[PDB]
Amino acid sequence: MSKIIGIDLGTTNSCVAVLEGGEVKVIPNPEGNRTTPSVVAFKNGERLVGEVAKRQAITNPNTIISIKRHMGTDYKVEIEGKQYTPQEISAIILQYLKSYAEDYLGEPVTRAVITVPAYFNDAQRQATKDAGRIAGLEVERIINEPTAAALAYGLDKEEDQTILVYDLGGGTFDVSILELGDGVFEVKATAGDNHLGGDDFDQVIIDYLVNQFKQEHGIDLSKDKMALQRLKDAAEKAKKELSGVTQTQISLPFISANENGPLHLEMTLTRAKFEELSAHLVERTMGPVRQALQDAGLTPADIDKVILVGGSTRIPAVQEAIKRELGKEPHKGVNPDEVVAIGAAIQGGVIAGEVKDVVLLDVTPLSLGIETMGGVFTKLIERNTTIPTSKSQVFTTAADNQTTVDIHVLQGERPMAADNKSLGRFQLTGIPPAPRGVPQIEVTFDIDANGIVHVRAKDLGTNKEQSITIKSSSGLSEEEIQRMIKEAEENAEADRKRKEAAEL
Ligand SMILES: Nc1ncnc2c1ncn2[C@@H]1O[C@H](COP(=O)(O)OP(=O)(O)O)[C@@H](O)[C@H]1O
Ligand SMILES: [Mg+2]
Repeated sequence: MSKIIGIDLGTTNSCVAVLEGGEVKVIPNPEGNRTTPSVVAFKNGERLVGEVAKRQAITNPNTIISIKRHMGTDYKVEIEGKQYTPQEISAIILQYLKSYAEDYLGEPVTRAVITVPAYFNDAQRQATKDAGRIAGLEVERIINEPTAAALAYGLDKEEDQTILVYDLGGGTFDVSILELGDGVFEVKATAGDNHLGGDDFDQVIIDYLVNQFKQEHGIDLSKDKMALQRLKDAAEKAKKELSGVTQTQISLPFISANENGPLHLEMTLTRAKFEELSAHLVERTMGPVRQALQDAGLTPADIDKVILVGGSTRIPAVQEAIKRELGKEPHKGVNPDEVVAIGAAIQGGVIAGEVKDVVLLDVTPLSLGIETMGGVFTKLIERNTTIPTSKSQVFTTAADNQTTVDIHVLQGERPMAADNKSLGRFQLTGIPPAPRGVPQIEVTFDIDANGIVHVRAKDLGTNKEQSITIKSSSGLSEEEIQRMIKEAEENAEADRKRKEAAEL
């Protein structure tokens, strides 16, 4: 039966993870990348999704970007006179992800756990549950992104605590305060900016570039789709490189043309210059963090953990800003581009891991024991004990100078030996003379997996032993077993038999 893939169906990107072995694995798509653009293009009647669709987003007029902003709305996109709902376009993305998860698994995947923003309403959720179904997936669970991220860090396996997840994606900014209470998360606060994301950090670069070009050649590249698409792609690639390097080259040869021929755009962009251009974007990120603290009635001190989610969280200036705002070192331990999908796959594994199957197990049908001074039944192995089993009890002599002890093995539930079934008898002889209660005879009952019991009596000081395989015709089976099992609680109370404190 199918696995439950974890799906992060994001505004800019989507990611799918699955639990295989005992580890969560992020599934690479057809071209080897772990995240695929959440965009669909209808070029020539063929539905394109992923990078191939994003590569022509500026160039192609019917290309659908961030359709997630629509979900749960009666919005309609029209391509060549045909209307599609957000559920339908979300389904296409959905179908892609499911497909490549099947390639990777080498088997059909028909179940999933889909992730959504903590603030999605019923309409919004339902729209993504419906998208899953259109795509052919049984949506086992709709969990929210902040929680999925917490799951990826295994926070639900820890002590009660307050968590702040700072989520900066390609198009939106979300901050959620989660309070873990006895392994269960609760969203205390939510705040954000649904128009603050990596795309905007992109937009600063693109603007700086076309302006230098506007003042150096009097040409506005933002008016040429082909030039713009080249700019968009290059502005994003440069932003990313600036996350691990302080200097980078934006090289756009044959970008345009004038009276004298081809024009080339070449220029080195430093981290410092990029940070300068986007400093306002980084500050717009602080308000939602404070409003969320206010709503929860908290202060940076009440937050035990800050978690980072979103690819834009990789930006050095962004990490330094929340580090300074909260006074805590952010957790980036798990890939911020995959953290949500990873938490969804853990939940999927948990759902898929539920077993309700029963296993047969042999247990002792009645209490087993030995007769003890005064006609009382002394049990060694209680009723309903799992076999194989082995129990040992040390017994002693009743009178001064015993030589011998009679081991009478019984099976039943009542206190006096006379009311139980006799299973066998043997005796240990040659016990060195000693005062009463001084010699130590260890009797051990050993039951093998087939229910046969073997009794041994061993003089611990001498090491001489005797034993027998108490043994079937072994006596009781069907009725007799239940007849005695009732009758013992029934006639209860010659448990008066504590009259047997025939004392000493
Ligand atoms: N190394 C990086 N440095 C800065 N930004 C990055 C890096 N890698 C990806 N990003 C940005 O992360 C954003 C995508 O965020 P992500 O969490 O993948 O998306 P979504 O909003 O769909 O959930 C994009 O704007 C991308 O350019
Ligand atoms: Mg996201």
